[PDB]
Amino acid sequence: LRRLIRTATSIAQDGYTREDEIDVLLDEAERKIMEVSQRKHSGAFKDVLVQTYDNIEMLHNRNGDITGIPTGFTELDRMTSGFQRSDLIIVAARPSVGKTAFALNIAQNV
Amino acid sequence: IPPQSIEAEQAVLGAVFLDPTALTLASERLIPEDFYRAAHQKIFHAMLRVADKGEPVDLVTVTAELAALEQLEEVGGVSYLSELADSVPTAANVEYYARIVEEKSLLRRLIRTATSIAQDGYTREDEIDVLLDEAERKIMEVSQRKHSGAFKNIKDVLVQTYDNIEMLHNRNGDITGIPTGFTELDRMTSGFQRSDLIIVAARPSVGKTAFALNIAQNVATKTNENVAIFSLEMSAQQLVMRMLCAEGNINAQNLRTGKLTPEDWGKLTMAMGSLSNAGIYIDDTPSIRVSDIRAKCRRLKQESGLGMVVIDYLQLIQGSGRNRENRQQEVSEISRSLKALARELEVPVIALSQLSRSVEQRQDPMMSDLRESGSIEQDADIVAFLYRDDNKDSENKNIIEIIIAKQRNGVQLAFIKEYNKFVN
Amino acid sequence: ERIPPQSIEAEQAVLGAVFLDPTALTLASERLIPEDFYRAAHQKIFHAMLRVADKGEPVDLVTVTAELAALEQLEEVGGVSYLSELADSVPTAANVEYYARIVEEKSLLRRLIRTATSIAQDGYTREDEIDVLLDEAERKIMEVSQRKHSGAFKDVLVQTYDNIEMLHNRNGDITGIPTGFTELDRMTSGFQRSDLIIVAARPSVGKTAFALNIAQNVATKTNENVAIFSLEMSAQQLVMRMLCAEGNLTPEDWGKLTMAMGSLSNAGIYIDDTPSIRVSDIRAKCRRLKQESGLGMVVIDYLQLIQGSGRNRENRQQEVSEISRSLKALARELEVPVIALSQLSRSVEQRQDKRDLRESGSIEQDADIVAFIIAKQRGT
Amino acid sequence: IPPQSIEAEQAVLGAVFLDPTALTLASERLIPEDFYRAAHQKIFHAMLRVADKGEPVDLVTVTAELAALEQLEEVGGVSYLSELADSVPTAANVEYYARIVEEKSLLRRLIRTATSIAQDGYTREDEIDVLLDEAERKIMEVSQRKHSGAFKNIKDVLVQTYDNIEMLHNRNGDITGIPTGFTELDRMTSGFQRSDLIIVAARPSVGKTAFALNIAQNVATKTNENVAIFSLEMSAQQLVMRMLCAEGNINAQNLRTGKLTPEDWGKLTMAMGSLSNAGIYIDDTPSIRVSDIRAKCRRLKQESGLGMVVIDYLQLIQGSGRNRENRQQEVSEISRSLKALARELEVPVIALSQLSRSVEQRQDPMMSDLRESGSIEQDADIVAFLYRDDNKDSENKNIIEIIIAKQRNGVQLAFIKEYNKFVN
Amino acid sequence: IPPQSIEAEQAVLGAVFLDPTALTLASERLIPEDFYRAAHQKIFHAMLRVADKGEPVDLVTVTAELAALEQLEEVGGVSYLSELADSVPTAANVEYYARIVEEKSLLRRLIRTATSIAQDGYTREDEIDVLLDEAERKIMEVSQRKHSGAFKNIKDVLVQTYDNIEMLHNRNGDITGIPTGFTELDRMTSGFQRSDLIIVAARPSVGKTAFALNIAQNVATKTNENVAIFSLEMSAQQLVMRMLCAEGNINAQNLRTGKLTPEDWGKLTMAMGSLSNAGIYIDDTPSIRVSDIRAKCRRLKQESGLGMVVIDYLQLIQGSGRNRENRQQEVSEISRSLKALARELEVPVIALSQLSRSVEQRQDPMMSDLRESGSIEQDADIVAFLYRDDNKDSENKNIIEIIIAKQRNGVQLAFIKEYNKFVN
DNA sequence: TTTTTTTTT
DNA sequence: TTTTTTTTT
Repeated sequence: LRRLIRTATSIAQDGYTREDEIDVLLDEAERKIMEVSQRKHSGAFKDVLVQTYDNIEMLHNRNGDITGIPTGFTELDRMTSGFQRSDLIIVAARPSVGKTAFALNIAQNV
Repeated sequence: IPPQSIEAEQAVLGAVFLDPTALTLASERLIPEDFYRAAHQKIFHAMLRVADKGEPVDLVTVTAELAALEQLEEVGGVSYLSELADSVPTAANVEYYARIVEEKSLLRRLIRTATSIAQDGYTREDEIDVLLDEAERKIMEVSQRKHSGAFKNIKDVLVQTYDNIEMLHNRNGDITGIPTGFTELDRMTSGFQRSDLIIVAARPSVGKTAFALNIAQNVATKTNENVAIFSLEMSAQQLVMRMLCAEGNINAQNLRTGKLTPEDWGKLTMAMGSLSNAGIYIDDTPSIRVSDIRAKCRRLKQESGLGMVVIDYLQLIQGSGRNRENRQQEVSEISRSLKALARELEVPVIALSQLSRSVEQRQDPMMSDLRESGSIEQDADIVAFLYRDDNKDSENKNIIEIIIAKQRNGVQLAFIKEYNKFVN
Repeated sequence: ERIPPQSIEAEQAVLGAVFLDPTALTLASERLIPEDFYRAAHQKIFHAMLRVADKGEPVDLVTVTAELAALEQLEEVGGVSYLSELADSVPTAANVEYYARIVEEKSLLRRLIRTATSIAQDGYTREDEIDVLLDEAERKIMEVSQRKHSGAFKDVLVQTYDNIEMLHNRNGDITGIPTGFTELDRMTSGFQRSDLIIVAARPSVGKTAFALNIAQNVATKTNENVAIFSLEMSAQQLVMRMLCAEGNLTPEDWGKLTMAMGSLSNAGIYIDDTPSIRVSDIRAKCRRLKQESGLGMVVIDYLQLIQGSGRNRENRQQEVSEISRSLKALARELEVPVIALSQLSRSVEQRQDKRDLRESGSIEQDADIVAFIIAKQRGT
Repeated sequence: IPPQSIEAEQAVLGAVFLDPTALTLASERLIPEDFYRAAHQKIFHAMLRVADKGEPVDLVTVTAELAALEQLEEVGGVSYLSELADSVPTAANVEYYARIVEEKSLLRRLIRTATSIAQDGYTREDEIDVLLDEAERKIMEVSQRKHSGAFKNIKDVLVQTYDNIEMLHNRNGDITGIPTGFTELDRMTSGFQRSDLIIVAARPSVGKTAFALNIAQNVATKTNENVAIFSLEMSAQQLVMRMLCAEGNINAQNLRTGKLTPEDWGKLTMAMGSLSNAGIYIDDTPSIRVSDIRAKCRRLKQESGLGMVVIDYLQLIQGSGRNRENRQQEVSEISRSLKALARELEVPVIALSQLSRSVEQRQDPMMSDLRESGSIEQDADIVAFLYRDDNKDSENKNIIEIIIAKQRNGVQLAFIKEYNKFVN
Repeated sequence: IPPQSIEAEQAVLGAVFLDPTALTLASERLIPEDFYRAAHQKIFHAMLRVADKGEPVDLVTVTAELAALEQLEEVGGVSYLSELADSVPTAANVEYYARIVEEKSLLRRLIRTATSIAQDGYTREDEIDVLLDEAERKIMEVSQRKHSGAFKNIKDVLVQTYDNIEMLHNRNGDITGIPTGFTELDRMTSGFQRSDLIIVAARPSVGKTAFALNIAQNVATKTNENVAIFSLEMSAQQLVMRMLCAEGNINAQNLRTGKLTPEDWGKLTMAMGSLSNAGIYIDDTPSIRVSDIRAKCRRLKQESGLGMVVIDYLQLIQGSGRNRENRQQEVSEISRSLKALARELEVPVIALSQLSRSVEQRQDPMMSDLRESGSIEQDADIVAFLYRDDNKDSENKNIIEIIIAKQRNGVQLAFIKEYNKFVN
């Protein structure tokens, strides 16, 4: 609570003292409050074997149920059955293989 | 005192009475509650209100809206609206004014929202998880306010893209600017037009020095405009040796060597003839200031007749501004005066943004490359890049490609290593 | 309100100007830097001015009044009232270049008097750095004055025609300095006066051999007097080397040796062998010499050793340059040819072991004749 | 108060009354207007005036010149000239005094000329180009004042050069110093003479340690003078192992190994015999101070009989002076006491300036090399350098060359790797 | 005021009345004259005196000794001895107290002896060599006072060494702790006993992750205790993929690939079966604090049933303590709570101290290796190291060796690369 | 240093 | 800064 009020007050006295860093401040103002609160996991909704069973099914039948995002390339369409929602995807590579080619690709067929 | 800017604020309203287009832009960035002075609140409120009703934006109508509300004697009468119309520097920048208004408005919130957190920090000392949660929510809320969301939809890009390709093919015409003896570019350029800050960029191997010279050059032979060449790196006669080899088709090596024939003496004796009647004005000063480039360009126009200005790579120009590693800014200050200079002498200030360090080291072009060099891209009405790669079979040459990456309202040349020239 | 040089009124104009037409700024900015302005309010305002510039925002009564108030100096820069004042002040904006020009002048004069006064207060405060001070006292006044070209006397095609003749006939008219080697005698027709010569090479090819060479054939066969400054050896090793090459122990040596000595004895050469040297003494002595005996040449044995600047913060480029330039300068002052010797090593060894004109910053600084091998002249 | 130095100034005049040669030198550096005190002005003026007229420089004559002018009671009478004659430390340094006078005189001008610039800075505010120009001229004028111009004409060098070669060939004679069993050098040295700070320098490979030892050594066997050896790097017996191998012609390797024969035992048993009657005085102390080198050299002379002093490389001597990287100066302080020591014990302090770092790293000698080491060259009455290069055919040896680069009033040795010795 | 520590001092005496064993230790470090308060002097004097006479150490006896001397009413009577008995924190640390007493005692001397030097510095100003000598002697004398000399004689080491080897061979028995399905270790461990801070360490190649898992694993299958796994580096299911391959004998590659057969589907479908009834509790949180490891271990024991805790390499645990490069200490603070945790949940906190940087870089184990990691060795009741080296002939495996370097009251496994498991 | 970092081809 | 180095997955 003390350090909570301390940070909040930082922004305060700040807002006035930096009338020319609006983009900045806002971004670090978020930063500051965030840095006082984090510890463990959260989410939105109120055993791993299961998850590893649900996983195996997906590996077996090569099926699915209620969803859809066609990579436009069955290769990938097969190894995902759709680029799931809320997922962070990454494609790394060295220059000239078409990192951007690919990027446009997907979004293109999508 | 809360962030605020009457001076900016009142400048906004006034912008609207100076031209309705103002309001459109304004409404994009702010909302009545963003202005600090109450008066300005109602007056904006009023304004956008009437603009909605179809009623065009102007003094009278709002006076109306305002009166209608029982708000005139409140916001200081038309007398102030009069003032308002006076308070702006120039509508054309109405955006900025508004922005500035927006900011001072936003910071208010970063502060108010924060201050409220502290008060609650002390009060509800009976459920802190909750406290922290909303302290996160609230803050984020402050950031998502700047009326952002300027996504350039694909439909708008395509039309633009297809309109760019149609002009591409419709570009069959008669030059109306300084003719560039290079039909390909010429067909694109439509003539190096006057008042245009012309920038052409590339990598080492001096491939650029040759191309500018050859322009200014073919420009001095055919057009009757006078040309100026600022080769800081290259000297007076050093330069002329390069065009003499070019106009006469001499193997300059044969020449530097002095290994000249009797027919070569001719070509040699011949190239000169060409320029004798030419109009080429050089300056190889070590490194000059933009302040001087101006005095000499300007003075010539008034003396003989200015037409072109080819400065051999801008990077090497000395910036009067403040020193010790702010080149991003340094260039920003000078490259910006050049654009200001393409304007005064009503001529094309062709410049060659070239390089050594970063381009050569990238062994194994486009906009992001010169953008590193900073805001030259904005001032430039035309940006062009030179791209060439490096058979054992003779009939020795090398096809260079011209990739112009920009042009306000808008190629290929074979190169010659023996005479350092350029051919169509 | 106080009194040294200052044209407050002009300054007010320039500021005012920008306000009246943004363009004013960008023109002023071609001639003035915040520091230029006499006092604080202005100083910073022009700054704000200059500041909103860079951002990419259009400079005008708002962005300045905003930026200024943004960098909290507004109420004491004069506040909005004084601001608007300078503003309503200027009536137009196309003379500004004038007032600006004056402002600058004031700037010069002030900084002129400021530097002069530096030396002053200095003379008293450093009674034990006489050599030093003098050298940096020059430095200081020089640093306040330079901009564009000058000379002594009150089209390039021509110069390129005069050049071609020299390349053609291989002739000449009224002048003379025999390299003693037609090869060179042919590629110059004489080591022209006021020219800075350079001969770069790697260790053991005879950079010094050559040096003595020229000066040798120059003082022996010509009435010209050559002075040589050697920094890595004694007046003996040199002269020994000289009559050593002039003579080409047994009796044939005694006779050939005496012949050389008599011939070089009558020769007029002048040497100096001091540890490290300052370009300024070189000229110091050479000016007097040229007035006492008169002479037409000067050979330097590798300048990298001419630590003569003073502060010592520079690479192989700055102190080497200040010298190079000071050299040329020297040559022009004396109206004679200055030939120096320099060294390369790592580059050439790099290539020659495994199996150039860039590796010599001095020549890049300011010489109009470099030689390996020639590479600059105002072929092989 | 303007730079000035009465104390120095009056020291100058006095130098002249202490010896006319003084005036000559003086006139080289100053001019009457250089002195600060008016009195000294006239008195110098007077002096050089009479020296011109042929009249030798002295008290009486000037008193005359002075009186003649109506200037005596002015410059304080002879009484002061008396004083004057008293005011100097020692004429022999009259140069310095004068210099110091010159400087204080020159700075005056750097200040006066400058001050005048500032006054004009404010006055003529009506043509500044001109102002700047003369501000450049003026200043430069200040520098070109130190009566420089000491060009050693080629005629003077040659005569010197030929006189050096004649003494070279006339050097056939009888030693008058400590005989060095090395006929070549000996013919040059004419005998390591007493009161001489003797320095011999070179590169690594310890090629030096052997040569000094072998000297002190051949010096201890034949001459009857006593010798001292300061091998800081090398230990007591370590050193003796090196000369024992040398005087007996033993393959020390054969010895360190203990791989000695019955005839070898002899040579071995023999070398010792030689030195038994010899007079060698070592000291291998880790690193001593010049203060100690003195107490032990000096004490021996008074006890037994001092003659030579071979200190194994000076660099490794500890300097009592001030620390942390001023070796240029450090050596300057100690190397200078050694020269002071060649004087007290009336003996030759032979030292070996050697090296490791800079000499070895310069893989692929002369004065500039040790000059880096600093002012040893000035104190040394004799400096010598050892130079040796590095056929598969036997009769195994290597000819080393001795290049003596200096000597107040003034070779080749074959080397032996098997016994680490030296032969004529 | 002289260094002293009544608070410590009186804590010492009291330690003795709280248990005679105290005196023994005490006499090891101090001597009556070491205590500062006179009272404590006599009281200690008295004490050790009676302990000598055979008379056991206790309140009465000393009261006696003391009275006998005519010293009671002096040192404040038994009343204070009463107090004395009260003044200690806990005898078990009596050493420290004494030490602290010793120090404050020693510094006294560094100061007294020094101060006396200064007084003499001024007095005998008539023979300084002598002065310096004893100034050296004296000081050294101060250092040689700490009753040092704790040489572990070879006889004591050997007996220990032979007693260690006898228990080695007598270790044929019935487990009384958590059975580890690894007969070799098991024969050594005698069962991973509860309340034991268990540490196993090694180099990269993840060779460790497999071994802990396989333990916790074989522990979850057979024993009926519940197991916890803290693989910070490895994720929830990532871990389970590793044991599923292990319990079913599946070529996980075959599996990650999805290249599974119908019999493989079995093994696959089979491994799971095993764990279904198993009791494995993971947590792959990025990096947690010791404060959390506690809340979750502790909470489970109370909920279901805690038995083991395998945290996948401690180094990666976040230390709440003070930051920026004091890991030596950081680990010292957390590794120490783990030992405190092996105690609370009456279970074995097996940890794997592993590495990347220093171990891998040492290409070309024992205690000194983890000691660099600092004081884990002290807290650990058991430390074990894994050592494996890296024929082309099949029947493909690799024998790993287990080198347990420590155990309060106290192997070899073949490894399987195809399933990442371990076999007896 | 009583709301503030006044040079060096 | 009237015996003293209060943040930054």
